Amino acid sequence: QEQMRLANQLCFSAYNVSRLFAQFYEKKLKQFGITYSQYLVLLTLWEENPQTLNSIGRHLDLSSNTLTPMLKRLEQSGWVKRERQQSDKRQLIITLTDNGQQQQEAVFEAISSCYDETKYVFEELEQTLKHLIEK
Amino acid sequence: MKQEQMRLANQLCFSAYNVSRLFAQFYEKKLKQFGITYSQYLVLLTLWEENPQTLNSIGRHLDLSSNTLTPMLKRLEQSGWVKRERQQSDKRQLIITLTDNGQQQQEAVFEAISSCLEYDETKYVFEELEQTLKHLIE
DNA sequence: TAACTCAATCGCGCGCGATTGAGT
DNA sequence: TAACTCAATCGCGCGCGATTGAGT
Repeated sequence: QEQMRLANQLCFSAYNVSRLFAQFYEKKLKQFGITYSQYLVLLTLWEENPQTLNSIGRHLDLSSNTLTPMLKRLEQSGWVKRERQQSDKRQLIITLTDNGQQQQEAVFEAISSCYDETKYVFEELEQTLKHLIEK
Repeated sequence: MKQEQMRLANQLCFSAYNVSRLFAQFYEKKLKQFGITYSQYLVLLTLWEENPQTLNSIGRHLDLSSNTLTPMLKRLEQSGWVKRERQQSDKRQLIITLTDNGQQQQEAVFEAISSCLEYDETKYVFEELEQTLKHLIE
């Protein structure tokens, strides 16, 4: 029973924390016209560009069920280019525009202008949950 | 130097983003058989501690509001877990009450979750970050 | 021909900023 | 008439189990 009461106040605690972060980021990002999930996508591109949809998904643990309609929105909003690979026409290559590439500094400033062992505790629970789900 | 602090905040959005997802995945897997979602399970946890309650009260406990809870208490009512009824005293208010079935099924649910499960130190680190972030938003 | 691997699509339930309109 | 406080509603963007259909 007590091991349940521990598990329950961890779903709940992690459930609050990700919501509050998401709130905090969307507050600052509102002015650029992008969401936090789009921001995450843009963080992966800012590190490695171009990338395939599949590659971005692997970085974020997401798939095309999320990333297909969401890269579209980033394209419509001028941050990225979606185009088919000639080499393999099933694949989809996501490339930053110049405007997408350029605004990184502006975005990072907006966020920045508004805990050493914590990160370890998350990264470990992340791992513990990943084995509990799979197999 | 500011850039290093950003990288830290980015790999915490992301790390808590992954952890919340995985827990939801885990609790949906186990709760599938009872025909409830994890968010409904959360609502049910507060009723199991205190019943009845108003929609507003539940929302205070989970930091949610009617925009989420209104359509979601309707699903739990349709599924037989709760009653939704107007307060005679104050007809703006909406009182949530567990059914017998919703009350009685607690043990069954907990068992289903329990049987698939030092980590107390961890709970303190989350609770604190929660509290840092709450003040950061206001 | 088939097996395989992709993004795209479908259905649903959140979360949440914002607004509405009933009720006190 | 007003101020105030509720659940309900609206619109949108996720997340994700599941399926589809184009391409290799």
